[PDB]
Amino acid sequence: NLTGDIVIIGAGAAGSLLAHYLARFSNMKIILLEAGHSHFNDPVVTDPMGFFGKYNPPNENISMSQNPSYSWQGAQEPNTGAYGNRPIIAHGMGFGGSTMINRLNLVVGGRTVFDNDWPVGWKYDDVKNYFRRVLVDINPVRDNTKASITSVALDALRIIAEQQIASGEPVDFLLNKATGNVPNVEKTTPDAVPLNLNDYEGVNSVVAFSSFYMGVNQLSDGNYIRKYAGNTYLNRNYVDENGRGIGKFSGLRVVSDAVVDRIIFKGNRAVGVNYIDREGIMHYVKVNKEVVVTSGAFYTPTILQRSGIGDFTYLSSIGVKNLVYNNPLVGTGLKNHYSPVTITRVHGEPSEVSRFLSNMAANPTNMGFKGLAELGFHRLDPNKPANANTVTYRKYQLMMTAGVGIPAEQQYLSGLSPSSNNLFTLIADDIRFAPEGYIKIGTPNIPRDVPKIFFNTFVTYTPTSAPADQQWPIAQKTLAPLISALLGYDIIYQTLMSMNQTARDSGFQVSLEMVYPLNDLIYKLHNGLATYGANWWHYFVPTLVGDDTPAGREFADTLSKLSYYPRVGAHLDSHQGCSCSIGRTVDSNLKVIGTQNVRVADLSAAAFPPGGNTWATASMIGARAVDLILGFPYLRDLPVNDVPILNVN
Amino acid sequence: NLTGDIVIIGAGAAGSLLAHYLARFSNMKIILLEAGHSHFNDPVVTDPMGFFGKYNPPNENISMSQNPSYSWQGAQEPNTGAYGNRPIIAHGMGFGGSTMINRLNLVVGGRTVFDNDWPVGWKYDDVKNYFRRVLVDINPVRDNTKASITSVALDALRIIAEQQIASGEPVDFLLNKATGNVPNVEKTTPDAVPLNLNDYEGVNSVVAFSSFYMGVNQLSDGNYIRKYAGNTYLNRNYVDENGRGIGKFSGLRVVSDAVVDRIIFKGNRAVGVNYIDREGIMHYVKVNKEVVVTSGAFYTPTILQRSGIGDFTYLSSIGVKNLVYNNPLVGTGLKNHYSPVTITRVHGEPSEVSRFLSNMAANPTNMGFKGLAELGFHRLDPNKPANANTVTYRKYQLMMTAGVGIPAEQQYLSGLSPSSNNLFTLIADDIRFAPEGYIKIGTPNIPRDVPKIFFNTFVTYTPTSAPADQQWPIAQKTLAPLISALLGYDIIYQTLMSMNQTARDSGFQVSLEMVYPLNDLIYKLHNGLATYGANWWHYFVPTLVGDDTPAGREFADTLSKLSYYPRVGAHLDSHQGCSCSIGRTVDSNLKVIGTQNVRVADLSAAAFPPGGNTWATASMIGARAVDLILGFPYLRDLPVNDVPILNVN
Ligand SMILES: Cc1cc2nc3c(=O)[nH]c(=O)nc-3n(C[C@H](O)[C@H](O)[C@H](O)COP(=O)(O)OP(=O)(O)OC[C@H]3O[C@@H](n4cnc5c(N)ncnc54)[C@H](O)[C@@H]3O)c2cc1C
Ligand SMILES: Cc1cc2nc3c(=O)[nH]c(=O)nc-3n(C[C@H](O)[C@H](O)[C@H](O)COP(=O)(O)OP(=O)(O)OC[C@H]3O[C@@H](n4cnc5c(N)ncnc54)[C@H](O)[C@@H]3O)c2cc1C
Repeated sequence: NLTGDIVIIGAGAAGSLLAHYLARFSNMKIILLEAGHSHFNDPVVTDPMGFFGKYNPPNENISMSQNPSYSWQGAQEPNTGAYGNRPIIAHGMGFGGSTMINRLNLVVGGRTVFDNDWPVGWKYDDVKNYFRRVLVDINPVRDNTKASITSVALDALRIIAEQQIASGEPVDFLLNKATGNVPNVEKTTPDAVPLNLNDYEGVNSVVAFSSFYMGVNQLSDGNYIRKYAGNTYLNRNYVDENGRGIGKFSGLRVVSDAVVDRIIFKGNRAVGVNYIDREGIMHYVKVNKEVVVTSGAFYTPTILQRSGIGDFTYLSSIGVKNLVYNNPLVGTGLKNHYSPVTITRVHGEPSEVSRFLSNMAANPTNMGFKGLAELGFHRLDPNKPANANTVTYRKYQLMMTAGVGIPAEQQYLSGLSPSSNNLFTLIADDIRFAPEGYIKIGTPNIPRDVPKIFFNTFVTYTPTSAPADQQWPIAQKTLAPLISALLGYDIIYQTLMSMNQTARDSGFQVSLEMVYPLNDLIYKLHNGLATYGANWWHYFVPTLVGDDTPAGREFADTLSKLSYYPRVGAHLDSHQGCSCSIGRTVDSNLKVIGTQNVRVADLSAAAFPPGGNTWATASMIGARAVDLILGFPYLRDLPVNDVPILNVN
Repeated sequence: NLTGDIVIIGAGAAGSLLAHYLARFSNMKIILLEAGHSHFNDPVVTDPMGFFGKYNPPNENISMSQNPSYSWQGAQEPNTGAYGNRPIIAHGMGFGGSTMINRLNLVVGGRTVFDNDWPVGWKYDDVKNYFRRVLVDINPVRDNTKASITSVALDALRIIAEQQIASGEPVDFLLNKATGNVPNVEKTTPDAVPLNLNDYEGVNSVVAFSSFYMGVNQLSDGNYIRKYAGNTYLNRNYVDENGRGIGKFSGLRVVSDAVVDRIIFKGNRAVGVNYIDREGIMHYVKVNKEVVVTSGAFYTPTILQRSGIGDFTYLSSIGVKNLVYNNPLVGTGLKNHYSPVTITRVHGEPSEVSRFLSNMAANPTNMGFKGLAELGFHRLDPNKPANANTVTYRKYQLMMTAGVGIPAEQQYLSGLSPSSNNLFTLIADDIRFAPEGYIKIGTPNIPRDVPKIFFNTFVTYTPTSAPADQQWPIAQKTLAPLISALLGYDIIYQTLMSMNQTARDSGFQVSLEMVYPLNDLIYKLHNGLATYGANWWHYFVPTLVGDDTPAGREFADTLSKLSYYPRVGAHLDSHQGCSCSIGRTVDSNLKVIGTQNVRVADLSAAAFPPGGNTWATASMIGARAVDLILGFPYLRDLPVNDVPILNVN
């Protein structure tokens, strides 16, 4: 059988990177266990456009994140904040985990969230060199096609940014503390310099730009290949077809189609690991030094819980025999991001409209994204952190795509066809998403697609009999996600209306109408914000206001009608994390509290969600785990011209 | 490790009965492997009101079919016929399988379906004695509470059956051949005799009645207990706390929390089974004679496929190492039933509406069902079997319950609140549901909650360039589920229109109006049927009808709008079966075609779905399996006064 010093469970964004550099920088035997196998020869994965269904059979037309051959199908419990819906969120199953199946938008997350929401030792300056390593190993690219709509939008954001600065207000969504009075929006002059949202020093917290950075590389023939954690760190230059490491990496052994069951303990020391191989026969792996769990946000706590680490009372109740350490926090504090969708219609001469919307087609260097920004809090969000006026937090990720991004049922109901040549999509993604959830295993036997995953989003506040003033502080906290989602709509509404101006100024005979959610409803909202000011959101709870005006019943009704849209007209991001966070399940050194030699090194260990997509943070965490395990800053101090060399096969 | 003569996988509706009676009638070593455990001491299962959430924690308020601790979570692939939805369909996990978590409505299925849709040897007279055994072992009870609305609905149906008989027409939904000219509707006079839909000879194919039959028994203290496969056949009188048989049953061995991975073969002969226990350790069980799979419609074909039985090219493509027999049909032909919901509002004085709607509350003896019938084809359904006029087929199971049975998102859009005191639910369940789907494993390693389950329902027909005449027979077959669902609405509409009469005749000063779907639409539908006749469903494809009149575009429009309602205003049943049906994956003696000694004895073997709920048919199959294996009609001939004895613990 196999015996190792370090056993790593899960070859995701964290596991791949962790295994790679541990083998390089030590002479220990590194054993990496993965539930799936490599997909280096699969065009659905290695062609970036595979994400959009280029290679889908027309009879089984499903994305990788809908496909059990490519992923874990994590079906959550009924969402009490979304009509009982049960969304299915995926973890990639294969070399590289979810980076094997994601949309490849690589985003650091910015300085502020690490300086403020992570503990000492995990502040932005403690992690920035590792983020730099994660980026240069991928070496991501920018959009190869400039679209007129991008510049018109950027020019629209600039005008708004100037108004917000000129007004002198303390907090608003285009303000950026590190750039002062100069609107931090990329210019549209002919040879303008790009603004980099991943800038090394974290200056660009709030920033508007023309391009994200995509995880693809160009091959000699001009085609693009997916550049993910899988083929960057486990390609054939480093790991052969039998899974044995090569050369300086020969201590590494990578087991494919190996589904891990439990960590076996002696006292509070892990000494072995279970897994079922591709034939369905169970094997034992002996452990000499450490076990590192990197199985993703949904499934890392399930491994710990199946292993005897969690709420003893609960774990006993479903039949876990061998209990190890009692910590009720295992699996709690699950966070995510959330993207409510908006649709816009372009009016005007068909030829002028076709011109205005040109160059937006998805290709590998943009994956569909034509902008736009990382934005801050709306001035009227009552739930800002205390120091939001002295440091600039990230709140919204503003993305613009072509086409109609609402689900098919919403397309039917709204009358908005994906084949109209005059519609496009704006999304204000909440990346400081208030809701919190938890994960519990339902059975002790085997790893399952579906543990109990509780995650309630846009819940309602039920009024009590107490005086109103005693209720508002509780309601403000409960309604926190509805409030942020609706204000994101107002941000897009503002943007669209300046675009009406900057589009004419750029010579386009067009005008724009927000059509999803209803233009009529959004207008009323915008007006409501100006009429009722800081406390507009009280009308989510109409009975406690006692405004018996025709105008008051009407705004309360508008908020009611609008509360529908973030519930069904949205796409839950697949950015789940924090379910075993630092200070709750593991300590500052990623060691699982209560054990001698178990660590967690994936996104489940994260103290707080990064301000943006989550791939970069995941690989960053595994990267720091490399130096923590070796006891020297090998990875932090590695020069930036030293990268893994890509082998496509 | 263990050794047995017959190894049974899954203690479901079939597994429990098969294990019980095999132990009794033979001296063989019978080993029953079950993934879950007994819930004899869990009030959520053994108290029938637990199904409705009596013991649910208020913060995790979820039914058993939503709970991984009680069930497998079968999330299906996106439904191309329902806006991409992914409903999650459960199999119970524990002693009694799905009978442990279901709504307990015990229905045989009627004679016609077995006489016409099952193979030689499985005709009604071949199976009726086994059905009789299944019923007397449970001994279901009828509703303990007569409600006025039931009698009002029945008297309305009587009037409708009489019009249908009088008209001399060959096929309609209240006609029943075996009872001729006497309307087969239970009488509502004071001391009327009940109609039994499960009558032994199968006379009542189409029949209206006041009560279904529930799987509960009354205890001496007046409380009701759930009477399911688990505690009927595997309670402490028969199997001790260690899973070992008692007395005459000592050959039986029941292993709990045993998740089976594969069946091991030597040649085309099974010699073993592997399983994972609750500690996460794999065991091997030796097989001397036979292996019987009774793991449910979703998971029976997955065990075979993981074992090397199925489409070889595909099983290779996902990494199954050991192939055994090539049968591309394994897992194909999956069927289900489907229940679109209708909501009715009662108008009148609040006190008189309240009286009309009294006594409809769910209690253990009715589980909410207050009627009503098994109905036949609507006369304007073009997809009847050839002999639909010489034998009476079951097509709709018409059920009436209290409250508002549409999903929460639909309650909001329609304004139909579950707390309005004046709404009730009528359901015409398509129990000859046209759609056919299939199951394939996504990975070779382990049993999973979520294999690929493709099941597309209310798909659209896309017109080709061919002449209309060549397309209609295709369009007729494609649109079959939409056609039947809509006609189900009309059946309810007709009933409601007569109930307006019969409510006055019974002294209720109320009026009834169908409000979900919109009354206007159903009205327009009813007129459309009389106007365009047999070829009304052509207007699903308006461009092929070339009717550009206002009356024509309007009817085409009415149908487009109604197609929305069965897709989202409904509940997919958990009556899945036929995925390893007789004549395709197994032969008439339940043996897996291609093996020496493997059988399938659960609902996945079913040739065609029973005309009604599926528990009974499932146990019926397990029952013949007892006789088929032992080679004698032991069970067919056992006297009906010899029943299993109930032990509550
Ligand atoms: C559809 C989709 C779109 C996304 N879009 C983007 C994007 O555009 N940009 C971005 O920055 N991020 C995106 N992500 C998120 C990003 O990819 C993840 O956050 C990142 O992979 C998380 O890193 P991780 O190591 O913690 O998790 P994972 O990458 O998911 O690592 C999990 C690995 O562990 C394995 N594993 C799990 N359980 C077991 C077990 N019991 N035994 C053995 N192995 C196991 C899994 O097979 C998997 O390989 C998206 C993800 C998805 C699924
Ligand atoms: C929510 C719900 C409501 C329903 N309501 C009704 C109703 O009102 N009336 C009605 O007649 N029917 C209803 N049923 C459906 C009916 O109960 C099923 O069709 C019937 O029980 C089928 O039984 P079965 O033998 O085919 O398999 P099942 O009853 O489903 O049992 C299969 C068993 O095999 C086990 N198993 C699966 N895989 C493995 C493995 N790898 N290793 C070990 N064990 C395994 C499962 O745990 C399960 O215990 C309902 C079902 C559900 C879930």
